[PDB]
Amino acid sequence: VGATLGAELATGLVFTGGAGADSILLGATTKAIVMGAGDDTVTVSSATLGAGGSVNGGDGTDVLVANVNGSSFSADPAFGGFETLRVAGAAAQGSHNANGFTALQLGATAGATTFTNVAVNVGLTVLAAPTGTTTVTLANATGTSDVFNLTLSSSAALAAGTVALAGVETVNIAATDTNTTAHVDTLTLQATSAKSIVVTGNAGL
Amino acid sequence: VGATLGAELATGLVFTGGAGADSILLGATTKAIVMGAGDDTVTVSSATLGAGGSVNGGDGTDVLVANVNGSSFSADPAFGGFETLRVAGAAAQGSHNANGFTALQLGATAGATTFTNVAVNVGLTVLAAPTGTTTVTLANATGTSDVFNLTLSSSAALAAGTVALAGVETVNIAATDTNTTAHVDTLTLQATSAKSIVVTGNAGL
Ligand SMILES: [Ca+2]
Ligand SMILES: [Ca+2]
Ligand SMILES: [Ca+2]
Ligand SMILES: [Ca+2]
Ligand SMILES: [Ca+2]
Ligand SMILES: [Ca+2]
Ligand SMILES: [Ca+2]
Ligand SMILES: [Ca+2]
Ligand SMILES: [Ca+2]
Ligand SMILES: [Ca+2]
Ligand SMILES: [Ca+2]
Ligand SMILES: [Ca+2]
Ligand SMILES: [Ca+2]
Ligand SMILES: [Ca+2]
Repeated sequence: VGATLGAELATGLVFTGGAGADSILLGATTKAIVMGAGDDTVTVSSATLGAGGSVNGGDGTDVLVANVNGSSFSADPAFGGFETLRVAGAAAQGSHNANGFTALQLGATAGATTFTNVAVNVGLTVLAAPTGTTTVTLANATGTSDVFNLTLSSSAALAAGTVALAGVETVNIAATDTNTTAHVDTLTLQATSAKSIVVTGNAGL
Repeated sequence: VGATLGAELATGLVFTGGAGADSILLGATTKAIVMGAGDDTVTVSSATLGAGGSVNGGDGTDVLVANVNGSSFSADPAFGGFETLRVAGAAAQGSHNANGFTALQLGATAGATTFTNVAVNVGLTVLAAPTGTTTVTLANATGTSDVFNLTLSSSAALAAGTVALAGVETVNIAATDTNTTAHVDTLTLQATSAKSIVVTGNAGL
């Protein structure tokens, strides 16, 4: 099933995952971290690693969590095998390069956070109340049939805050409740060229 | 065989290559440039494109020439299908992200130029005298069996200048003459952990 360690590993410390959702916190690591198969999750406290100093998500859909002031994980060959970029943590903030990720997530944050170079058919899922305006800017917004999939996904009432979607024509919102007891989510949308808004889900908005 | 256009295209202007080595100069392009098959070459005058605003090298081994103050082409999804990164031009200079390229080239430059995040088995070929110290820093220099392949390749005597290869243990230099008439190349190497230097080729060093 996997193992999760809530404490940030030593910069000197090697970690090896297996099948199943393993989950750790890394700092400026000096060692070659492997995550194995299954849907894994590494949270980084610093954007670039050290010495050398790598982390491979391995097979499966793996989440990389940026607890940092900006990221560009696609550029760094130190990170590989990740599919989802989540911006969440007490230091999580600022401009984040979405390039090369197939999904996006957002949690509690230190301040306003921006996703750049977001490819087509890439959706954002918000999982907890962030701080400050969340801007999404697509790889190419210029067309007139631009579709974005926003998801809100929580057990309790979620105050998603402001998300800005400049140049998107159809905005799809899923409001998702993870438990059996009903709630109502809240969102400021700023989508000045949206012609359609479609809401799906099983919670209020 | 291909076509080559030495003038920089209009930012509004669409270009389509075929098979064979086509070759152009781009600025902050607004359009979707395709290069087709064969070994193509785009020179860019500005690091990020515009509007949107893309250039795909297509099939084959294609060169991207950075006539700019720094690059990170791997990060930008606007560029794709390139295999070789060359730093050459009257504005070419500064820090350049080698990530995702399988070969490197260097020509005449505006000033000191640095290749970062250079993967293993990636070699540099210098084609003309650059300006200022050329630093190569590898993706991972930390091991004790590090091999780098430097090539010097010119018709006439080539003053390669200073190249710095911190953390490389075996430095291989090819000194290559492209014509039948003999010459002697010059190089300052700064390789403070090299145990071996091997020189091959058909010109003097
Ligand atoms: Ca695993
Ligand atoms: Ca995995
Ligand atoms: Ca994977
Ligand atoms: Ca990556
Ligand atoms: Ca609920
Ligand atoms: Ca649009
Ligand atoms: Ca819009
Ligand atoms: Ca071509
Ligand atoms: Ca090509
Ligand atoms: Ca590329
Ligand atoms: Ca190609
Ligand atoms: Ca000669
Ligand atoms: Ca070394
Ligand atoms: Ca050395």
